[PDB]
Amino acid sequence: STGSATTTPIDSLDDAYITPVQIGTPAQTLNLDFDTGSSDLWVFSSETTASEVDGQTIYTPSKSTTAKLLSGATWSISYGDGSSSSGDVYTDTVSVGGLTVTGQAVESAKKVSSSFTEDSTIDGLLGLAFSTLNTVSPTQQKTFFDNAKASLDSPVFTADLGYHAPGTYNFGFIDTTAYTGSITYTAVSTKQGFWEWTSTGYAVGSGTFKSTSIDGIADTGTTLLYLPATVVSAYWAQVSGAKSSSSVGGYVFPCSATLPSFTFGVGSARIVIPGDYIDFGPISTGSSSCFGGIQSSAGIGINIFGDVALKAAFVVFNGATTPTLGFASK
Repeated sequence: STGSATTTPIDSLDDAYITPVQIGTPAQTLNLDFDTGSSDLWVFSSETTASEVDGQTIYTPSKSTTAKLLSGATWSISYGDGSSSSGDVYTDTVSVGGLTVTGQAVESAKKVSSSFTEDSTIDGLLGLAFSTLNTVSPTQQKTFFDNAKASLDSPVFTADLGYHAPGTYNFGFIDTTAYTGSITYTAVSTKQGFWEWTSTGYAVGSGTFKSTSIDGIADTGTTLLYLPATVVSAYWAQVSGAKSSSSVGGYVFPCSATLPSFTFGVGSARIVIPGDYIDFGPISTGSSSCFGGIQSSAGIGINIFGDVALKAAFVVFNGATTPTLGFASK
């Protein structure tokens, strides 16, 4: 089997992407944030504290003839930005782009943090990291991909995120029309539960490539590119007036700037992030100070190849017995 679904930016900055997901019988379609940096599929629901729902579409398990309470199971998750959610668990039929999993754990939120409430466009998360990170207790549950894998034509999914435009998540096949040149595959460590790999270096604009190993994660659920302070300083030094602002929480730059590109290495291959992908717009409405899309990972404790990086590539998440990651230009 295969599946193919369009993923759409939630706003004009590509702050996140949402993908429609069918849950239950009859189908209830929710728009979920596909997140290769976590492993829980959770949704706003009829169980979510009423004051914490503000415009989201909810899953109502009592209206699904295939929903079953997973007795005694609870979940609770916190993300790197301090947001959180928790609740109980159902199993139900879940379909993405025509690919169907029966008995998928659907984690129903009883509580969500304010940031979720305040974002009406995201109805929940669909985790695509390794199932070892799943938070369900006392019996850990599998991700949608883990459950689908054996049925897929090939045990892979691909992320093809758009810049200020829709893109595609495919399951079970590689669309050879969706990228240019060849796909370069690179090793993955699953030791921390992530799609963790080592970039071979970087360049800023038309500058020379610096060969250096950068261990980090491929994370569709993180907006920005978080890299070591040395690398980030080298990038922003090429933008007149750019500075790190403790009050804003990262590098800012004059909105009048033209940003240089940023290249990252995948083995001997190179992925080029155009400068415009690194512009996250005014820090507050009407400001002429703009927020940068490349930020320091210092104090996160991990480098993150988030959407800024991934949207410059066609990315293969290869879930073979020994997982690997592939990157192609597009």
